[PDB]
Amino acid sequence: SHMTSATIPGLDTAPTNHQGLLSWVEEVAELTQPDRVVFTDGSEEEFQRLCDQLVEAGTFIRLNPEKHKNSYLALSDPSDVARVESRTYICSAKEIDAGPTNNWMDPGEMRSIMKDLYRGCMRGRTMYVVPFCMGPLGAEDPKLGVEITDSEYVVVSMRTMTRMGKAALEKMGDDGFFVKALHSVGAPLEPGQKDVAWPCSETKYITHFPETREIWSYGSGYGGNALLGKKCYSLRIASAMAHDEGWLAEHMLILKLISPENKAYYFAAAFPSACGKTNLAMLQPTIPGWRAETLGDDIAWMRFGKDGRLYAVNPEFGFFGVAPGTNWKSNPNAMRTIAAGNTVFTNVALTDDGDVWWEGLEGDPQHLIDWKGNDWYFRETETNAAHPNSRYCTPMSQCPILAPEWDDPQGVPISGILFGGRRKTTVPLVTEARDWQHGVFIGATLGSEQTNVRRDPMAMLPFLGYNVGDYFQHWINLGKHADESKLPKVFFVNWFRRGDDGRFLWPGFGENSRVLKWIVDRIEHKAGGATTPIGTVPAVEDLDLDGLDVDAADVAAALAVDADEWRQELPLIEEWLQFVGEKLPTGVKDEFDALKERLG
Ligand SMILES: O=C([O-])C(=O)[O-]
Ligand SMILES: [Mn+2]
Repeated sequence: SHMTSATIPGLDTAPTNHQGLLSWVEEVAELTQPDRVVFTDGSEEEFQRLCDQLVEAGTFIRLNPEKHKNSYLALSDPSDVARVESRTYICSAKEIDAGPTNNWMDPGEMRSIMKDLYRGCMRGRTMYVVPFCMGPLGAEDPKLGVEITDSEYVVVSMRTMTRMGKAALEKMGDDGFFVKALHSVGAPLEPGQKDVAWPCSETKYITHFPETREIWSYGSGYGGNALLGKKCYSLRIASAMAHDEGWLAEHMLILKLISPENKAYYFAAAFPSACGKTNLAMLQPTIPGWRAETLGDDIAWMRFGKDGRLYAVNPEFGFFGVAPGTNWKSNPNAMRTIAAGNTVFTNVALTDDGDVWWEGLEGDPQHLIDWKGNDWYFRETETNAAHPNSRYCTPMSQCPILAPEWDDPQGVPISGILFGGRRKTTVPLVTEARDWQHGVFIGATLGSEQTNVRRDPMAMLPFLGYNVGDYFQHWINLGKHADESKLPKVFFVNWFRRGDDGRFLWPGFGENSRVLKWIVDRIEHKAGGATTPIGTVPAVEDLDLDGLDVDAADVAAALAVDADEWRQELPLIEEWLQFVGEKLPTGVKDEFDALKERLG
């Protein structure tokens, strides 16, 4: 019954222009034994054809097209609802090159395990070969990839999340380099066996081979485990490429801010989860003459331009956002982006009229079908209607505040890099670094609340493709070798400081634009602030609070730098620097010592 690649349907009509790609596909098909092989072109006719099959399989239902055109709901296996960090591996030749923030396994050992798993794993399934490009196609060094997958759901979501299909394939030419990404849901089928809507396995691996730029995923059909352009490529593999090639692959939103003089400023901002990252990416300023547009709300690739400034591009093509908490009152621009349709929703609730709902959304629906397919009742049912990690997957081009520069292969010049977290105490609303190296330290020691303070350096803690210490050195290196005058200024922001009684000292949301105005003014040297031990921090009088009904004392408290509180912060930072291990750069330790000295 086992078939040689050549006789597997689809391989006789495969594109032969790129032999390297073709040989790889043949090798994989020989191993996984799919029923047939399909090379995807990303066209509209293909998209609708795959969606018809997804509806037929029960993987998708078609949502009411009067409310969301060309849109679908998928409900997953309850065992397969999120990225699985404990099953995610960086398989560098040496363990030190994965480092303490990463899960390592010897690559020989990993390949033996996974090749065994892949054997026969696609029986009874179509094997898709999915070409894609990360970033605009017109780039100087376009970062290409091919994902092989046995998941039709994956193909469709990749079409939205990346520039998928024909254009990318042509960009590969006859022998062009591309990232080899391999994926299987790990659920082979017997002839005539009825499938389930969401196949998956109990056994999962999401594995990265940094030297060869390869990604192997098995067992999950969900999000970042399976859509391999998203975290696996754009952050983990890309950070390794960036390390070797002199640029930066970062977990940052890209925001365009326009002042009343009609000048544009671009910011790249890194936050961990639960810090309102998406609300900031789609900010609506609350002060006259200030406007904001987005270029991305997740990943940013930054590369020095010929003028010596840092330029950012969004390598992605779609949004893959957490649905619960998204609503009209707090993020109408996200709602409007979704309202335009062409969206795949996963694990949200279904309204009686074929619309969608999730916790946080307006409407107080009286009855819903929940993410498990069960009846749900308002102010009664004690379980969430939508899964807390449920998602919308929607084209970026539908965003009403999308910046026109979003598809420019040259990217946009970054004036400021922001780092942020949630801190009840200690860390002020906004701080500016003293210089680049201090900036690196501020990013490297980014703390955010946990059940107590978690360190999430540059918000890359679960996404680094190599040793965290070498990563810090890489940041130091790029700044050291640059024109200092053209480097982005670095800021840390804490929207979430609290009074002793638990009040929020800063109202946040749209009012965050007032802090961004200060940042712009600092960049233009039009604003002051206090020199504190931790950097430049504005006083209340440095901020535009006009029109804002807020207690000035609360804002003052939000901005306070208390030496005693910061002395308490020191040993937390120290233990983190120790955890970073033998590769911790002296330049980062230097900044710790300078801080400790300034505090006295
Ligand atoms: O889902 C995501 O984008 C994450 O966890 O950062
Ligand atoms: Mn993210």
